[PDB]
Order: sequence, then structure tokens, then C-alpha cells
Amino acid sequence: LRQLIAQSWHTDEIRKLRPSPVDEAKWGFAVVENSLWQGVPNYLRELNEQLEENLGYKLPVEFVPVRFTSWMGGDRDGNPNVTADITRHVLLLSRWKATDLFLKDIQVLVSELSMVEATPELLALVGEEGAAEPYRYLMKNLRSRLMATQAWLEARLKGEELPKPEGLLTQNEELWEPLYACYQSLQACGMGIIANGDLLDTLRRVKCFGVPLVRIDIRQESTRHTEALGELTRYLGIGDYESWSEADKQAFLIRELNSKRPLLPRNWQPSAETREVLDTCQVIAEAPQGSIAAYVISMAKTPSDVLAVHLLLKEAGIGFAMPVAPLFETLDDLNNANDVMTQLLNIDWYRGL
Amino acid sequence: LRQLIAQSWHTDEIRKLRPSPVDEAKWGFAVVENSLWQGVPNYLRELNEQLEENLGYKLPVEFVPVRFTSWMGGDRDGNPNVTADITRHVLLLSRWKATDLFLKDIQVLVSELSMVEATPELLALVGEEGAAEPYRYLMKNLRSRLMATQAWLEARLKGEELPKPEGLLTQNEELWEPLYACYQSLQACGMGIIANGDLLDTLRRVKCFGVPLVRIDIRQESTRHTEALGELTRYLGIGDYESWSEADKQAFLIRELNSKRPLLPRNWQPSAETREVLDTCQVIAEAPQGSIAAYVISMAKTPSDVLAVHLLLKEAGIGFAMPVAPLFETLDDLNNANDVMTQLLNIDWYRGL
Amino acid sequence: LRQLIAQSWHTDEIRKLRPSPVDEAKWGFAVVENSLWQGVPNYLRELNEQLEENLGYKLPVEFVPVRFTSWMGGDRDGNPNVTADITRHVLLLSRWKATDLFLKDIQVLVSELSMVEATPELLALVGEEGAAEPYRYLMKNLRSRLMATQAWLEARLKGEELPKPEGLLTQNEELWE
Repeated sequence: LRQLIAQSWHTDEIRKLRPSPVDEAKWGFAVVENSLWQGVPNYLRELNEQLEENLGYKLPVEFVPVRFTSWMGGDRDGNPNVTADITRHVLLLSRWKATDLFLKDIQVLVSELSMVEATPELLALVGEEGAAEPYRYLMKNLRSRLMATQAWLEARLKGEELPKPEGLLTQNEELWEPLYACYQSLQACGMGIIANGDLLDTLRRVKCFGVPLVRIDIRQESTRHTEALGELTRYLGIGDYESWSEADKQAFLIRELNSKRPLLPRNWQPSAETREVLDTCQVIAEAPQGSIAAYVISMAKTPSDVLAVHLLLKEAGIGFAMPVAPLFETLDDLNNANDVMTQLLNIDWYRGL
Repeated sequence: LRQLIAQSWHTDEIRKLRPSPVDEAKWGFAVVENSLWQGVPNYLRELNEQLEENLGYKLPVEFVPVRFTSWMGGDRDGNPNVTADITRHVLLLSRWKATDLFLKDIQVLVSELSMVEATPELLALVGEEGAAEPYRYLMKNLRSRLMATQAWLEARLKGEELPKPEGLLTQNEELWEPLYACYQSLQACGMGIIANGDLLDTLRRVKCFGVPLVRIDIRQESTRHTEALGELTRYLGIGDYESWSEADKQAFLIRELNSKRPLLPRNWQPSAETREVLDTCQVIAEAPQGSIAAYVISMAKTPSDVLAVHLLLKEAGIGFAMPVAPLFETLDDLNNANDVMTQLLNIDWYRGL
Repeated sequence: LRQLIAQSWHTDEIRKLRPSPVDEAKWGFAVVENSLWQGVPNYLRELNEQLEENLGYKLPVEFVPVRFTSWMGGDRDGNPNVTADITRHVLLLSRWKATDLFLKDIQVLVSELSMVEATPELLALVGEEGAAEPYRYLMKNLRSRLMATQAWLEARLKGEELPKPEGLLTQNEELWE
């Protein structure tokens, strides 16, 4: 205790310079490893004991109701320093860190799963080679696969581009799958107590944190999307989006949202600001699905504000449906909020997207 | 002589299978190294001796009127096997081979240019470090630079992608420049006879063959460009280009040629054929300027045939003006040829391009 | 001719410092590649034509009566500068150079020996894999083996110690065979 207190009196650190989005993103990893990593599964164990005791049933293993997300390196609202480059970086770092923590979990499992009794199905999944140490086989495979993607990300973090390894991890299913295979045979074969221990903790961290460790949220003001699209439209000679009435903008946006011909000029020369808007949707599009939780529009005032980001994301080439969220943060915006959403819900195109 | 004849009687080789564009491209490199390499400069020496003797003047060193080009791996007219991939490859191989032959030239120069007397200008160009062996300095630099790009291309040829070296050679000026520097000081400093020997031979091979060794020509039928563009237009819901009258197609082509908004769908799914047409313009665009001599349109029948390839090249993102050539190869096309070109020359847009 | 003479008038080199045993050893490699390399075999061809013409028989292929040796980097008599280190080096360099010249010979052979007819014994020696291009097989093998030892010696010359490759060449029998 004395040692620890002396530490803090003498271990003085004072930032001399403004922290950076990466620094802030790093503090969030500190919170994840020093507390959330143990905390979520314990929360899930207690919660589960209580359901059975009081209600008579336990949630199924596949149901993990908690998820942690971060805005660190995702929120650019009013922050010049959070550029598309930094987001790209932070996106990368999270994956590096999930590999770090996932490795510790798997080491433990590689040594503790010395069981040799497996189900037809599980033996099938390995069949020979590792059929004399089945659960250890699957954990050994994943360790390598994790070690591979780890190695890849430290290169990328360094600025080195190099083809990605055979077993690069991008999705939680790639982690979940094998882990769940062990659980099932362990349960099936009478090793329930081993299944429900460290593996269960890892199964739940997979869905709670997974591959990205902590999904990020992107957030930019509505105003900046308008400027990007105005600049685009004047360059194309189509007109000036930031002057059109709101009925016109929706018209323009629904037209283009349904259009099969592209709009974003192949090799263009926009202003810094606009490029940032364009680059960030490119990072979104580029990132593995499930890395980004949502696109938040601070200062959302009209139906065109939401349709705008959908247009940009489409131009950035995005394969999945990205949840966009208006952020009403004024008395009148709050007051108009329900009107803004019923109009949005009335557009059939929006409704189905 | 007996040895050599026996060789051919017994050294029997018979292709068992159809040669490939690369094979044919290789035979062309054999012709270049076994005969053109010595032949062009000798031709240029004789030609120059004759001008001075009979007319009283010699052409200037910078004027090399001969250039060799190949269609091998460039001509796809009627040849399925000459795909955009093969062209990309052959394009690469030529550069590998020019590095091979250029290295032999430079070795000779690195050892023979032991002169130490240089001009202010030439010493300036090195200044210290290699200022005690100036011409040897510049040749030593180029040797490395050639050896660097050589190394790079053998990787690419192998299918390995890796950032390109500091001094990668892409243009003839990169070779010409230093070589010409030596010539000037050698002349200036009284070493005329050394200048006009092996260096002069290398100077002329630079412009005659240069970096690409032998520029290629691309050639596809007009008919295939029509199909690519028809397919595109029906996908976009604009109509069907291969049904429109010729006045309409020109209208469509001049419209799009002036358009700042792109046309080629970001991530599209065309037919094999169309993709080949699209991929090849991508190779053209991707290749260093001066690798491709011209785009030949076999079966050119109307003004829209030429405007078509310009449209496609624009969609493929091309920074320079690529010479397109109609190939009239029928009695009626021949007969209509002058009509076809006066209409083309009457379009102001075409005239200025 | 004019070019060549001008070369020598203007290509002036004058050692400023005493040459070293390696330099002298290098001049000897220049003599070997610019003249002995072609010279010995021509001498052996002429000599052989003459035996058959005048005496009626030719020496057997295995009999090569000439051998060249050097004292460069071997003679320390009165020469401090020719230390055990230099000899070690020169010993190494010679092997590097024999690999250089032997490679040129083998390239030629790898391309010119396109024959497919071989003896039981020769096919046996390859048996399958390269049994559809037999002489080319054996030359291809040796090229690699030479390229391997070449690579090894340039490392050693550089001062790098690293285990020696599978097919390192050390004896003439390895080439002869």
C-alpha cells in the first residue's frame, strides 16, 4: 500500500501537449482490459444464476445482450484532428488489441482442454491428425489464425502494405464457430463444468467485444454533408444543392439513390473539408462489416439530412445497410423531430432500406 | 560449321501446342537483341556519315528518326487468347528485357568512362563524392537504378505486389538525361571520339527502344466496342446504343465525352467480352505513358467508331491523348474513308483532342 | 580502331598505391578468362587432330595434360602483405570466379542439349521427371548447384558465415561426372 501510494506521488506524468484521438482511443482499451474483460462475463454469470433461481430458466449460450462501442476516433463533430486517416488507424489498432486479449484467452484454453472424448460431429470437424487431442486441436488452429492476423495488423499499423494471410480474422463468426464446437461436445460428453467455465467466458467476450474489440461510431455534422454535396453538384454543373428548397433536395437525393450510374467523379479535386467527408465514407466502406456501429448526424434538421449520408455512403460503395441516426439537439429540432421522421417513413424507398 | 549444322539436324524442337502471345512476344525480343540492337545505331552512323559527305552536315545527336513497335500481345483482333492480363504481362516483360539489354550497355560505360576532366556543369551535377570519377559516377548511379527496376519487375512478373523502389525507371528521359550529360562534357572537354562511340550507340538506343524496349499497339474490332457500350447503356436504363442511328450515337458520345460525371458503374457485372474491352482500356490507362503507341480500330466504318474508343479510354481514366486509328479494310470502307474523316474533322471537339 | 586507340590515350589509370595480392590475383583471372579459357581447349583440339593425322590415334577424352597454377596470393616469400587471411580470401575468390566462368559454359549447354535419345545408363541416371529432356536435365541440375555455391562464396567473400548449401561444389569430380 505504501509502495503504491509512493508510486503516485513520485510517478508524475502531465501531458505537455493535447492528447490525440489515438491516445483517447488507447485509454478506452485500458478500460476494456482492466475491467470490462472480466466484468461482462461475471455480469452474465450472475444474471444467469438469478434467472434460474427466481424464474426457473437460463438464457441460451448464444444470447449475449451486452455490446461495447466507442466514439473515440469515430467522432469528428467539431474535431478537425479526427481525420479519415486517424479513424482508419484506430480501426486497425482495435483489431490489433482484440488479438492481444484473445490470445491470452486461447493460451489458457490450449493448455486446459486436454479432454479426448468428443462427439461424432466434433471428431468429424478435425478427423485424424488432431483426433487424439481434439479440443486442443481446434484451439491450436485458432491461436495460429489469431497470431497470423496479429502479425498482419502490426505491419499495417507500421505503414507497410502486404497481402493478407490465409487465415486473417475479420468476423466474430470466425472466432465463435470453433469455440462453440468445443462447448457442444464438452456438454454432450459430460464435461459441462469445463464447458461453462473459461470457454463460456470467451464465448461471451466474442459476441460482446469480438474481432473489432469495440465497434466505433462515426459522427459528423449535417452541415458538412450539405457542403460536400453542394460542391459536388456545382462541379458537375447540375446546380447548387445548398440553395435548393428541401423538396428539391429530397427529389435530387431520391433520384440519385435509385441511380445505377455513379456520381462521384473518378479523379476529382475538392476542398480539404469535402475530401475529408468523402474519405471517411471510404474508410467506412473499406472496413470489415461490423467494425462500425452507426453513422450519427449531429445537427439533423430535415429529412434531407438523413438521405444525404445515405447518398454519400452509396457513392463510397457500401455493401451493407448502415444505420444512420439523426441527432436532434435543439428545442426546435426536438420539437420537429417527429415531423422529420414521419416524412422519412412516408418515403417508400427509405422505409425498405 | 559442321558443329553448327549438326546442331540443327539433331537439335529438333517442334511446338506440340499453340504458342501463346507471350511466346510470340518473346520471339520479338530475340529479333531485337540479335539484330536491331546493333543494326539501328549502325544504320544511324552510316546515314550520318553520308549526310556530311554528300550534303555537308550531320543530324544533331538528339534526333533519332527510327522507332520499333510491336503488335505482339497488343493485337486482340480475332484473338481470344490476347486478354488484358496477357497484355499487362507482356508490357511488364518488355521493361524487364530493356533493363537486361540496358545493363549490358551501362556495364561497358561504367568501366570505359575513366575520364576525370569534366565541365563546370557536369561537375556541378555530381559535386563532390563522385567528383574524382565523374562520368563513372553517373553511370554507376544509372546501373543501380536499372538494377532496382529490374528487381522490381521480376517480382511483378512473378505475381508479387510490393511497393516500387526509389529510382524506378518509367520514362526514356530518366535514361537519356544522364547519358546526354556525359556526351556533352566529353565533347566539351576534347573527348569527342569517346563520346561518339559506345555512348552515342546507347543514346540512340534510348530513343529508338527505350524503357519499354518496344512500344506495343492495341487493336480490337469496332464491333466489340459497340457491344461494350450497348451493354453499358442498357444497364444504365439510358437506351440501347447498338440500335441508335449514327447521328444519335455521335450525340451520345459527344455528350458523354464532355461530361464531368462518370458513366462506368463503380462495381458492375458485365459479360466476359465487355469486361475484356473494359479491362484492356484499364491496362492502357495503368501503363506508363509511352508504352503504348496507338489504339487501332480494325473494321472502322463510321465516325462513331473512333469516338467510341475515346469515350471508353476516358472512362478508363487516361491522362494523355492516345492516338486512335480507324482501320478501313474493305472496298466500301476504303471508299467511305474520306467521308468518315471529314465528318470527324468537322466536329470541333474531335479536332482539338 | 580509332575509337580503341582514343580509349587508351584518354582512359588513363595509374595506381597511386601499391597493388595488393588480391589485385595481382585478379589480373591472373583476367589472363584466364581472356585467353586461357579459349586457348587450352583449342590447343587440345589441334594437338589431337595432329596425333590422329600423323600417328593414327587420338588421346582419350579423360586425358587433359595441361593444368594452370598461380603463386598470386600463395607466395609469401619476403612478402609481409601475403598473410594467411589474404590467401584464405584469394582461395575463395578463385572458386567464385570458376563459378562465374562455369556458369557461362553451362548456360550454352542447357539450351543446346535438346537431344532426347539417351542410353539405358543415362536415362537410369535421371529416370522419370527429366526423362523427356535428359541431357538438359543434368545440365539444369549442375546450373543450380553452381548457382548455389556461387551464392555461398559471395557471402563468405563478404565476411558472412552461414551453413553451406546442399549441393556445394568442392571437387572437380562433382563437375566432371
